[PDB]
Amino acid sequence: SPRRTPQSIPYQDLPHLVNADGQYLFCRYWKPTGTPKALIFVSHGAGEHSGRYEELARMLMGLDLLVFAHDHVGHGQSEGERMVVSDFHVFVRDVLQHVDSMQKDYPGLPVFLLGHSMGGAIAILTAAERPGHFAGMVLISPLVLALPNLSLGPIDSSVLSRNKTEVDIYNSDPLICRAGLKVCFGIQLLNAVSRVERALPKLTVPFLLLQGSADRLCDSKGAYLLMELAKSQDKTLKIYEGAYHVLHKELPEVTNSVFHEINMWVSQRTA
Repeated sequence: SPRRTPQSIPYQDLPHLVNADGQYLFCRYWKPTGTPKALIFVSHGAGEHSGRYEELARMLMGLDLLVFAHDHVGHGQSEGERMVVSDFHVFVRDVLQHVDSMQKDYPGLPVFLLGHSMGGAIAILTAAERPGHFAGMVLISPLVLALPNLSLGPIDSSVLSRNKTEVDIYNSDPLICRAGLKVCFGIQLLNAVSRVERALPKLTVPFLLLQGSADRLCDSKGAYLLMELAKSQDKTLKIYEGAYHVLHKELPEVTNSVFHEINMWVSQRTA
């Protein structure tokens, strides 16, 4: 029988890649009409998927950038047991495989990484594995500071965003895993934090860091440590006072600023 997404859709009727462990990863592309100026990979957070980046990717596409993503293992429309990973590195290995495939088809173009929460940690660890390979890194509230089938317990969805509509969209998306954090996975996310800490003295990639003051998931303290401990010569921090975790899904005031800020930073670093 043909390989299906956890939502019974055959992978042959969809854009995909097969990872080093023989697992199918669902892919997304936002290719412009013109000739692309640069490539940008979108790395999503824990529980979410690439589809949540539609508006942000459609903006970046407008700047003549080729936007590409994939749902991480055990997430969205990709294979694997929900929110489980053999080792946190699997995520980094799969991002590099996708980046290398795209670079082959578009040689000489600069590559950027855009990551949120877990996807932020993945982005950091990707750049550290390949010093001087990426043009820049954009980080929206990254994961930087802190019997196996046991769960931690569902989080209160109101802590995600102050925008009541966006919380409602989140709570009704079937591709979003709203179940609590798995203990096994929790151990992996602590490895990610420990590995991000050890990589900081060698992190040289230019970065833009967007963080909310009232984030109850990724404490702002971590963003201040990241700005201090990273070796990057080109590092910018933007704090959104009173804003929660999902900054690209926050109040219109925060969201429009976020979009413009990513627009200006990426545009300045392209030609």
